[PDB]
Amino acid sequence: QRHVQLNPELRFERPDKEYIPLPPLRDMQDMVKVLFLLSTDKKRYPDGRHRTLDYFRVAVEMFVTEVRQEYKRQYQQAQRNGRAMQRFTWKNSGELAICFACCCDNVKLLYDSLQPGPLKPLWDAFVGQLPPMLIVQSRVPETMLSSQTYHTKYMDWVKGGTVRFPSVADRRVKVETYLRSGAGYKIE
Amino acid sequence: QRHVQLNPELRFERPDKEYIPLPPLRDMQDMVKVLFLLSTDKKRYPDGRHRTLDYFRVAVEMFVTEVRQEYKRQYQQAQRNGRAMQRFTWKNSGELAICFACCCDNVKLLYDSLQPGPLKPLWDAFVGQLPPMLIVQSRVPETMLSSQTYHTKYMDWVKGGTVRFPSVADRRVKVETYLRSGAGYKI
Ligand SMILES: [Cl-]
Repeated sequence: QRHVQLNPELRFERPDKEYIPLPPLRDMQDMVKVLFLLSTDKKRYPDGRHRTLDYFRVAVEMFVTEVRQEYKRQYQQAQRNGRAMQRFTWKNSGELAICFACCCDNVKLLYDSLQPGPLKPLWDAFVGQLPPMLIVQSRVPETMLSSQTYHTKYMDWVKGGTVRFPSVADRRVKVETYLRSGAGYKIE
Repeated sequence: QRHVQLNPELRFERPDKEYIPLPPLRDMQDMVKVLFLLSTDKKRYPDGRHRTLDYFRVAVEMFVTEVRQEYKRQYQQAQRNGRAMQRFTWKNSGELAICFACCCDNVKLLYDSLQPGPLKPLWDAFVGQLPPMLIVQSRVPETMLSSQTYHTKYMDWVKGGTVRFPSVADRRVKVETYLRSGAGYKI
């Protein structure tokens, strides 16, 4: 469904070393939908089959939860003060940023786990599919939070790799904890 | 197995002039695996049957060995210097490049040795299978070493054969020497 099936023992049907087979790849429309299909087609790609995919799905779920909560908070704050919310404010050091970094970390791992082939999208094209998927799942209007803003935040993540922001390992524990227990923690 | 059977005497069961039969091909999914099947199915295509196929297998083995070793070295070098390795560095003049050129030389020879007919893949499709096979066998992440880089290096090889680097003949001897070497005597 929308939510990832919990996996307390972190057990997967296929080994971590195995490549994930690609969805149908014949044409350009197939190519742009690869990430969306990996993410959402639980008939072809059930929860619990591939560790890399489940981790990515969890990161997405956590991000979507946070962006929706933050959007609602900002919208209500604007309303209480008699003003129209003009744009979503994306802070670079909080829970949203952390969740987005999880998405980026795991979309990279997912990309590397996908079966190579002549029609496998290039990395830039593949990671370019991430904002549209987050937009649709979040239901946050693009007039409030644009693909261009996502691009900026992606660039920030690229730069941070090459404050007391969680490391890659910290972020993986965050994802694993959620997958095991359904438990998320935002520092307050 | 994973490794090519050593062949100190360079003896092959079939003559070099003989065409290699294609694997059974029902569909387009079969078609995109043709190179991988030729390369890895040693039940249908045992080592020591076709010189052309064995030479290609050796080229692949040498390349895969080198790319994995070079990746590991670069990854460790990055770690020691407190940085996340961002991209694989592909040197154009060393063992890696030489082995890649061997792969290209021999994938061409292999293609030309495949039994002609309507089922034989087109060249563009066939050579297109080479980078994915090298990626899968190496297990080097594509975020580090992309298909696009392979494409660029392939083009470099095409351009070089339309300096300072082993010739086609030298690269063939390289392959032959590897295939012969490690059986316990030098021949
Ligand atoms: Cl390049």
